[PDB]
Amino acid sequence: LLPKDPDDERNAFLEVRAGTGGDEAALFAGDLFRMYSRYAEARRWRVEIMSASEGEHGGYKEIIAKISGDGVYGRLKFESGGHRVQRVPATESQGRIHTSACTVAVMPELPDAELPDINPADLRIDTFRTDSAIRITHLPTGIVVECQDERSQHKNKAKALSVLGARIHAAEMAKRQQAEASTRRNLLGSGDRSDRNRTYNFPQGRVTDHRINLTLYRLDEVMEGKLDMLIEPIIQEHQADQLAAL
RNA sequence: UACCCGCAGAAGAAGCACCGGCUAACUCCGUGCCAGCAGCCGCGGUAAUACGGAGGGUGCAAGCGUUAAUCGGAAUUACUG
RNA sequence: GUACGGCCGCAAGGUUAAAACUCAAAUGAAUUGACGGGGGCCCGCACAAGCGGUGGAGCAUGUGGUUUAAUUCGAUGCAACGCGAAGAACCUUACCUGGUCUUGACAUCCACGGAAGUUUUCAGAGAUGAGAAUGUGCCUUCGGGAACCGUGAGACAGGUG
RNA sequence: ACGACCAGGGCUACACACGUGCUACAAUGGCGCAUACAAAGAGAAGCGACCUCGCGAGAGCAAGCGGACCUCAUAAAGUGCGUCGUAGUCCGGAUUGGAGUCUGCAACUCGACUCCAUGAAGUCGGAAUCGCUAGUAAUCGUGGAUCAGAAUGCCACGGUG
RNA sequence: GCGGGGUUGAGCAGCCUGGUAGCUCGUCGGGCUGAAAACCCGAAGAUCGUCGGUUCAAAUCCGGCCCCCGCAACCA
RNA sequence: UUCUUCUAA
Ligand SMILES: [Mg+2]
Repeated sequence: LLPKDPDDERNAFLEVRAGTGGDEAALFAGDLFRMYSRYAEARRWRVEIMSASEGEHGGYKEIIAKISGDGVYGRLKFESGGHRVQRVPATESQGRIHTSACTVAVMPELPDAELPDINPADLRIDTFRTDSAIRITHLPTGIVVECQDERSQHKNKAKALSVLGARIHAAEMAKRQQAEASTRRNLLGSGDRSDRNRTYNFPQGRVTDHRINLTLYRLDEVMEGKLDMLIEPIIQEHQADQLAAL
C-alpha cells in the first residue's frame, strides 16, 4: 500500500574495502564478505565478484561484487555505512582490545539503458596490461572503476562501466535525496553513507545496530547468514518512517 | 512616614549545588571508550560509586552554582625568605 | 640558544636574545629487579663425541585450510595437534534435515481421576494412536488415593547457551 | 524454546598444507621347514579347553577354572636346515575386483577380519631437524584398559642388545 | 614520412639465417624465527605484438596491420 | 667475518 522506492526491486552492485585499524579491518573486510556470501546463497541470490583485492595478509584491501536475484537492492540499501569490529588480535598476548571498522557501498542494479546521460566524452577509458585490463573514468564525477580480471577486453569493459554507472546512480540519487528535505522523513538513518551503523563485539558475540540501536548476541548465527533477523526490523522501522509521515 | 492597633488562616512565602579521590556526603537502574563527564588525578573499552535517571544523602540558603578577575597558599624572583 | 633586530666577521658565522604555541610533566641521584652482541663462576644429550630417526614414499591418526544442510565444541609458540575422546555403524551427539513436544525428559510441591500392573490389534520412519483383557499388592469413620498411572493448576524446570 | 523426544544424516567430506605415527625401499634379507625361549596380566554368560568341522576367518560340543589349580597360553626376535642371488625382485605391499566370516536392531554412507585375484610408490629421502649417556638406544614379541564390534594409539610386560 | 622493436608474471636473453623458450626477481611451497624479515631449500609458469604467407615446419623467413619508439618534416 | 624489526585497555 505504501509508495515504495522503485529501485528496490533492482539488484545490488556491491563495494567493500578495508578500513581503519590495520589488518584487523582488512580481515574484517574479508570477514563480512563471507556473511553476504552466506546471505545471498540463503536468499537464493547469485554472488558475482566483479573484482577483488586482498591486502595479501589474509584480508581484502577491497572487493567489488554484484549480487542479483529478487529485490536485492531493496534488502541491502540500508547497509551502506561504517561498521565496526571489536575483538582481540592474535599477535596480542595480553588481551588489549583493538578496534577496527569497514566501509560499505550498496548501489541499485542500474543498466546503461537506465543511464541515458552517459557520455563517452564524459568518460575516460584506459586499456592496459590482446590487452584485457579496462579502466573507465567518468570525467564530471571523477568516478574511476577498473576491471582487469577477465581474460578478454570486452568482458572487462562492461564490468567497469556497470559499477561506474551505478556509482553515477549512487552519486546522483544521493545528491537527489540529500537535496530533498521532506523526503527524508521516510528514511531510516541519516541518509549519508558514513554512519557507524553496526558494531561487532566478537568476545561477547555482539551485533549492535546504531540506527535503531538494536543489540543482538547472535553474531555466530548472523555471520553465517542469519541477517534477515536484522534487515527486516530495519525495514519495519524504515516503513514506520514511511507510514508515520503519511 | 516611622510607629501603634485589631483583622483572615498555617495561612500568602525554598531552593540551588554536590556525594571515585582530593572533599563533607550513595545506592539502584538505564548506559556501554557510545552517549558523555572533567578543577586535578582521571572515568565510560557491559557489572560506571566518576555517564543519564531514580531514590537517598551532603552542603549552603533566598539564594545557589558557573565564569571572569586580584592576592593568597608560592620560601614559585626567596628583604625577611 | 631558535626567530626578528642590533652588533661583529672576508665568509663560515659569532654575539645579544624572544614570543606565539604545546605539554603536565621534564630532570636529579639512589633502590629492587629484569636485561646485556658486559665480566667471573657453575650446570644441562646444550654443544662436542656417538647411535638411530624425521623431513622423500605409501597408509593410519590429528589439526589447519577447503567443502558441507551439518562437517558439534574446545585445545593452537615451547607448554595445540594418536589432545579432550581409555576406542562417532545407530547410540554416542552436544551438529544437520525433517517429524514432533510444552510444569515440560526431569526434580519436588499441588490437587484430581484410575490400585499398580498385566497381555495384546492396528496406524506410524519412529517419536505415538485408539483398541484390548485386567488388579485390588496398600490401606482405610476408604476423595478410591498413596505406591503408581493419567489429568489439571501453577510453583518452576531445563540449557553441552 | 538456547528446553524435551524420534528417524535419517553428519561428526569419516577433500584442490591442499602440516604434525605425529605405522610399513617399506631388502641378502644381517625374503621364504619354507624344524626348533628354543619369556614376563606381566586377563577371566564366570567370562576365559572356554578337548575334539569336531571349516584352507582360514570361524562353526559346534562344551570340559575346566572366580582361578600359584583351568583357560587366555603356541611368546617373537632367535636357533638349525633348505631356498631365493642384487632384481621394483620370492623386496615390498598400496590399490581394486571377487568371495566370505563375526559383531550387533542394523556393517550403503561408515566396521573389523578371512580367502582368492590384483601387485602402486618405494632401491635410504633437500634446506633442515629429532631422540638417546646402558640394560639405554636400537630391535623383537606379549598384555592391558577402553570395548557389542572395532587400534599402526595409549598404558604396561618381557626378549635381544 | 622514415627506421626500430614488441619473448613465462615482470624486465629481458636467445632471436642465426627454420628444426633450440633461457635469465633474473617475483610467485608458489617448505625450512629457519616466539613473530616478521633476511637467508636457505624446492617448485611452477611463453601461442615470442597482430593478420597472414613462405615453408616439411615460423618466435625465427617474408608480407600487411597494432603498438610505440627514434628520426625528419627542409630552401625563399 | 656477519647479524634488522615487534601497531593499538
Ligand atoms: Mg612441520
